[PDB]
Amino acid sequence: DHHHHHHMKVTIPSGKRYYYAGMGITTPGGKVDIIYTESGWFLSDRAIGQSGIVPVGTIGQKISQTLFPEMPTDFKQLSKLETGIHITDDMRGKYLTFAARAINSYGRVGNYQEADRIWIMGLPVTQNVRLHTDADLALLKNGNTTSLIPTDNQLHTNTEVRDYFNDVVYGATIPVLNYKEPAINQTRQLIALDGRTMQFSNHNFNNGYTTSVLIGNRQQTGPLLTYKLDDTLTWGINLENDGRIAIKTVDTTGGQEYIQNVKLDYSNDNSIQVRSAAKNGSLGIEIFINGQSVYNKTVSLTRTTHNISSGQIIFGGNTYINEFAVYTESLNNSNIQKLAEYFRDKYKAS
Ligand SMILES: [Ca+2]
Ligand code: NA
Ligand code: NA
Ligand code: NA
Repeated sequence: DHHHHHHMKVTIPSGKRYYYAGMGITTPGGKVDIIYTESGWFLSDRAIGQSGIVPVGTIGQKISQTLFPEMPTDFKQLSKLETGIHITDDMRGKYLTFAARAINSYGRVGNYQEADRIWIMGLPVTQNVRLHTDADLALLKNGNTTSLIPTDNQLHTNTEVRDYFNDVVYGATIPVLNYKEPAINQTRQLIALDGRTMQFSNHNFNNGYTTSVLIGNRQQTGPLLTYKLDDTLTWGINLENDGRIAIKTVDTTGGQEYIQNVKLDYSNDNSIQVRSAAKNGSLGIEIFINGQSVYNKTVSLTRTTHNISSGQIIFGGNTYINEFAVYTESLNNSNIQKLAEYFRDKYKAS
């Protein structure tokens, strides 16, 4: 007396490990290769059950304490068909999966076998994205093999971090940590530059730009975000330990002032968004902290004329960055608020 195991290949040919909403994406269809099968598409809840816990993104596969949704109890059936799924806004921050199960001669239903899972990015505004990095998707890299970052609250420099919008691997050394956050009873990741920088070149600051950043709930200091407008003119945001924010303009051919009435509470996460565009030969800059617009000033380009057509965006400091996006648009108020709401609720279960 013995038992045979029979095989199924369950895939999404050409499918990716993540997609954005708001971009007109429809996934490729699923495929099952084999007595009978039942297949379909499933979408996770926003609370992973036993007070459910919030799901967090990955493009890797299960050292790590991250909790991932379990099939089938943490999922709802989206389709009984195999054809591809049109991504909708309601799917953001959830896992989408194609799965199939075998049924035997006696009607007995096996366990679901999944294709590679799809994380639907939380980012609610995709128009004009130039760079997008979610620290939760960073992986550990040893040689050419990647794996999940261990939940040890240590800065690892053997990492792989991308601009996920264009699917480009960053070459800079980017330390990342993974830790269990008690406020959410779930892990998350933070880019921890520790004084290093991430330097992005060829940015035309005459045109509309928005840089949106979510920083973590730890004390931080240093030059979180700097715009190197040209070879001699620089504008930057500097964090202090007390939570005050210093804005500095340096013209090596400026000034320094604190944002008025602003004290970041590092007990919480905080979002900082900067929108800018040139007008009348000066660069106008507006800063939103947690969705409120605290600072709205202009930087003179003539006081000798500064050509800001090929500047740099530089992240730095002793900071903890959970997510950032750079847009080649000065986003309107509605979109600034959509981003602020997303950043506030990224780790809220529901
Ligand atoms: Ca089987
Ligand atoms: Na994401
Ligand atoms: Na590691
Ligand atoms: Na729910």
